[PDB]
Amino acid sequence: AEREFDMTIEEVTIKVAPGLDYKVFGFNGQVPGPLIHVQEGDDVIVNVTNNTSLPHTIHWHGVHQKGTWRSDGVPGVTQQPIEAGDSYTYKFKADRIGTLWYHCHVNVNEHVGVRGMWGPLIVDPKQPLPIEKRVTKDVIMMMSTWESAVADKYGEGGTPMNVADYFSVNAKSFPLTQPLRVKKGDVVKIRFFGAGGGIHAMHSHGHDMLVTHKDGLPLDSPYYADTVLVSPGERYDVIIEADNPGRFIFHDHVDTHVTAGGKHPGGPITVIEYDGVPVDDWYVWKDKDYDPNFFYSESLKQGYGMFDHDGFKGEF
Amino acid sequence: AEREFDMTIEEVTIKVAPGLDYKVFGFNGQVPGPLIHVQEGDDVIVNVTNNTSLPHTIHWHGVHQKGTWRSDGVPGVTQQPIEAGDSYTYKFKADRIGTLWYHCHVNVNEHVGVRGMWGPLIVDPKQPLPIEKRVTKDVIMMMSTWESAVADKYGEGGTPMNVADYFSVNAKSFPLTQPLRVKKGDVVKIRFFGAGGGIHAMHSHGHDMLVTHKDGLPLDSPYYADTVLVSPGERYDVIIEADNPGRFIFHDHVDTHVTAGGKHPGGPITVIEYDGVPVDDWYVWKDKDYDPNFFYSESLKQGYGMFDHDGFKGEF
Amino acid sequence: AEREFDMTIEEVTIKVAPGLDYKVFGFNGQVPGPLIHVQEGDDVIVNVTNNTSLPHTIHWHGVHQKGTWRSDGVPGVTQQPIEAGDSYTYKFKADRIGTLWYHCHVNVNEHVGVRGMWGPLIVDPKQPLPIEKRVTKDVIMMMSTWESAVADKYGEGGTPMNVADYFSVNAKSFPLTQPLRVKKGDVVKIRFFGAGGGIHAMHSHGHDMLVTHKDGLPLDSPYYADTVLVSPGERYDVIIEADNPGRFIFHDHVDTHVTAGGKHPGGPITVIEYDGVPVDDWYVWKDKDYDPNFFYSESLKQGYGMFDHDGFKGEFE
Ligand SMILES: [Cl-]
Ligand SMILES: [Cu+2]
Ligand SMILES: [Cu+2]
Ligand SMILES: [Cu+2]
Ligand SMILES: [Cu+2]
Ligand SMILES: [Cu+2]
Ligand SMILES: [Cu+2]
Ligand SMILES: [Cu+2]
Ligand SMILES: [Cu+2]
Ligand SMILES: [Cu+2]
Ligand SMILES: [Cu+2]
Ligand SMILES: [Cu+2]
Ligand SMILES: [Cu+2]
Ligand SMILES: [O-]
Ligand SMILES: [O-]
Ligand SMILES: [O-]
Ligand SMILES: [O]
Ligand SMILES: [O]
Ligand SMILES: [O]
Repeated sequence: AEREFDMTIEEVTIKVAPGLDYKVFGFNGQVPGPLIHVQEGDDVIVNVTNNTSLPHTIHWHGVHQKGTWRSDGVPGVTQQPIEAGDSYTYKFKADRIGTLWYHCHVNVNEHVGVRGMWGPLIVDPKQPLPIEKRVTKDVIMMMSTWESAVADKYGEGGTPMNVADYFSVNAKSFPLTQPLRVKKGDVVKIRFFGAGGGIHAMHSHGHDMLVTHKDGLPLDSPYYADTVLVSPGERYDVIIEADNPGRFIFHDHVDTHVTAGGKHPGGPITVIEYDGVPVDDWYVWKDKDYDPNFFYSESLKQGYGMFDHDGFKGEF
Repeated sequence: AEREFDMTIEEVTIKVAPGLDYKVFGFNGQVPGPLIHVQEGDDVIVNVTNNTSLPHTIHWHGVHQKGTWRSDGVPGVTQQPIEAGDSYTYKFKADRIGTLWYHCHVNVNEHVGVRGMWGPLIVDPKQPLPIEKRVTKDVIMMMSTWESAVADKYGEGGTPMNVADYFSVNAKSFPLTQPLRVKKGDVVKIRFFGAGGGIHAMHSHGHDMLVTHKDGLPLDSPYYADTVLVSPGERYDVIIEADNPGRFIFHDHVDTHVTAGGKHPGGPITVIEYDGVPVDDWYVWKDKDYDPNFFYSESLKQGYGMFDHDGFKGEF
Repeated sequence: AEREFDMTIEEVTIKVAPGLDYKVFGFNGQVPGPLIHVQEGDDVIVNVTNNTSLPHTIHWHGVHQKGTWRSDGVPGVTQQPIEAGDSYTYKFKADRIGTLWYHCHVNVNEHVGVRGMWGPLIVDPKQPLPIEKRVTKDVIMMMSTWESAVADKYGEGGTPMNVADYFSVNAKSFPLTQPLRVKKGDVVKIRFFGAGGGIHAMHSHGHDMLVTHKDGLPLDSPYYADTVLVSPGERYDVIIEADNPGRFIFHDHVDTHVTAGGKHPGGPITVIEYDGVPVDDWYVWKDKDYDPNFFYSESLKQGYGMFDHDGFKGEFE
C-alpha cells in the first residue's frame, strides 16, 4: 500500500538525566523520533519540514532505495541538504524487511551522536519467522551517548576531543528510564539499536536471549547469548522467554556506561519486572511513575503508520 | 549435588605490573576471585562475609536464578547491599551450563572495573560436545583494565573521565603474566572473559581457534577465527589444536592495550610454549618462574567446589 | 610454486588528510604496504631490508608458520629485531587460505597503530567458494586511525594518553579517499581489515553485505549485514551484488570516526558509484582525480606476485 507521513524537525530540549537537560533536533519534537511501522512492499512517502535553524536530511538506514537512490538522504551525494525552513519529500518502496532506522546524515557526528536525530523504522515481513509468530510483546531499545559540555549549544560535539559522560536507552539515563513490565509466559522480542556513537554490551539478568536477526535480517543460525554487543549502526533482534518471574535488571555491561556525569548508578539500565512479584520496601522503582510505551511496545501494536509518543517529546 | 562454601571480601593489594600495585576488593583476598567449578544441576550455597569498609553484593552472571531471583545479587533490585562487616548467603541451582562468572553489583564501574571483584564460575554440562571430550587442558583468561591514577584510592575510578592505562589477563600485565605451556597433540580449551570495562581482540599466533561457545552456550555453527573480540560481560570458548610446535605469542591485538603506563610492551600477552622447543638466550621468558595454575588449569582438574590460588592472593 | 619477494622498510611522509601529513615506516615506501598475492601451498620467501633508523620485524598474521615458527616475526620470541640497515629473510608455506595480512611486530602500539607498518596478504584457496567464483571485483579496505600530535615524531604515539583524531581507509581520510566504481551486474568482494587500533562499523548504503569469511576462513553459516564491525586484527570478507544503481555512500558508522581534526566530514568514507548514473553538478566527487586501484582492485587481477602502488606512496626526506 501507499503510506504517506508528514514529519517536522524541531529545536527542543529534553531531559536525559537528573542533572542533564539537552538541546536536540527532534523529529516531530521528540527523541526517539516517531515510530514508523510499515509492511514489506509498501510505498512510503515522507514529507519533511525543517523547523530548525540548521540544514538536515533524513537517511533511511537499511532501506535499499531500489530505483530511488535520490531519496537516500546523503547531502552532497544524493541530494542537497534540506535548509532551514524548507521542506523535502522522500519516496521509497519498503522492500527490505525487519528492524531498520532513520537518522540525519548532515553533520552526523553531532546531529546523530548527541542531537537525537534518529528513530525506528519497522518493516513487517509479509512472511515472518515462526519464532516471530509466538511473540506477545515487541520492544525497541535505542542506545546513545551524550556530551554534557555541549548540551545547550548546537554546533559542537561528537568529536574524539569531547567527553561522552552520559549514556541512555531511548534518550533517558537510569533512574529516568522505565521498567520492562512482563507477565509469566510472555514471548518478548527486543530490538537493539546502536543509534549513537558508542558500543553497548546489553546483558539480561535472569534470562538468555535468542539472537534471531542481524540488522533486521533473520539468521540462518540463531544463537543464544546473555550479553549482546551493539555498535554504531547495528541492530540485533532477540527473543526472551518470560518464564522466570522476579525483578531482573537489564543493562549495558560496559562499566563506564553505568554512570552519569561521573556518578553511579546511571545509564542504559532497565528492569524486567514480572507482574505479581511483591514489591519490596527498598525497591528502587517502588511507586514508579510508569510509562507502558517507553519502549514503543504499545505503539507497536497499533498497525501501520507513524506514531508519536508524548513521553519522548521535548520542550520548546 | 549440594555444594556449599564460604567466601569473604577483603581489602588487599595486588601487583598488576612492574611498578603498579593496586588496592582491590578481593574475593578471598585474591584477584581473580576463587574458581567455582560445579556440575549442571548442582545446588549451590555461598556464604559471603564482607570484611571491607564498603558495601558489596555478588551477582552470578549467566545464572538464571530460576525461582531464586532474590539471589541475583543486585542492590536495590533483588537485595539490600551486604554492609561492611555483615554476611549474606546466596542459594541457587546451577541449571545453566558453561563458562559463567560472578562479580560485585554495587558501584560496578569501580568495583568490577578496577577493584578486581570478579571470578570464574564453570558449570560442566551433562552432555559436553564431543570436542570438549578431547580436551587435555582447560584455560581461563579473564581480561580487565586498570587506571593507575586511582590505584591507591578506593571509592574513585571507572568513569569516562579516568584513563585506563594498564591492561591484563588474570590481573597481570606482561611480563608478569605466565606462559601457556602445552605439548604437541594437546587439545586446549580456552575460555575468554570480558571481566573489566574494556574490549579485547584476542589473537593466537601460529594457530586458528575454533569458536565453540558464546556466553557458555554451544554454537550450532561454530567458526574458526585467529582473532576473537571479547567485550564487557561476554565469554567466548575456543579450541586450539596444539599441533604446531614453536613459541607463539597470544595477545590482545588492540594496539593501545599492549602498553603499561605508556611503555611497550605490556598488557594481555602470553606465549604458547611447546615442550621440547629449544630455548634461545634472547627469549624474553627463558628464565620464567613458572606458575602452572596461572590460568586455573590445574584447579580445573581437581573436582567440584571452590578453589583459591596463592598466586592470585593480595597483601593485607 | 616458490615465490620470492624483496621488500624494504623506508621512512616516508604520507598525506592522510587535507593538512595532515604523517611520518610513517612504509613497506616499500608506501602505506598500505604492497599487496602480496599467492596461491594456497606456495612457498613464500620474503627478503626484508630495513632502510629506517629503528628496528622492525614483519609478522605474518594468519600464517600458521607450520614448522617455521622462527619466521613468525616476533622480537624476543621468535627472533631478534631487524636493526637499522640490516636485512632478514622470512620463509613460510602459504598453507592457510584467505584474507591475511602482515605488519611490524616491534613497538606495535606505535608502528602498527600510527606508522602504517602493515599490508595485505591474499592467499587464493585451491577450492574457492562457489560465490567467490562469481566475483567480478575484489576490494581491499584496511582501516586505521591517526594521532595528529605525533605526526612528525617517530618514537611517540599509540598510547591511551594520545588522542586519535583522524581516521582512514587505506591511509586516506575523506575526501582524499577514492570512490568504489561499479556497474550493474558486478559482484563485489570486499575484504575489511582492522589494521589499526580502532573499531570500525562499516556500513554500505543501498545494499546488504553477505558476510562470507571471518579472518579469511569461510563461514559455514554466512549471514547478511548492512553494518559490519571490524576490530583490531580481524578481517571480514563480504559479497555485495551490485544490482541497485545509484551513488551510495559506504562508511564507518562510528560517529566520531567521520571527522578529521575535529571537523566533518572526513574519515573512512567512500561512495559506491554506479557507472550508469548521471553526475549532478553538486555531487561532492564530480571530476574526482580518480585512482582505480585505491582498493587494490586492479592489482588483484594481475596475477600472483607482489604489487606496489604509487597511489599509496609517500615522500622521502
Ligand atoms: Cl551501472
Ligand atoms: Cu541534522
Ligand atoms: Cu546509519
Ligand atoms: Cu545507511
Ligand atoms: Cu548485571
Ligand atoms: Cu563491591
Ligand atoms: Cu555481569
Ligand atoms: Cu548478569
Ligand atoms: Cu601478534
Ligand atoms: Cu616497526
Ligand atoms: Cu596481527
Ligand atoms: Cu598474528
Ligand atoms: Cu550512512
Ligand atoms: O553485570
Ligand atoms: O599482532
Ligand atoms: O549512517
Ligand atoms: O547510514
Ligand atoms: O551481570
Ligand atoms: O599478530
